[PDB]
Amino acid sequence: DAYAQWLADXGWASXRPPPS
Repeated sequence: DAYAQWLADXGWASXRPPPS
C-alpha cells in the first residue's frame, strides 16, 4: 500500500524516498 508498494515500485528507481 505504501512501504511494500514503494519497494514493489522499484524501491529507489521511482526516485521518491520510503514512506515513514
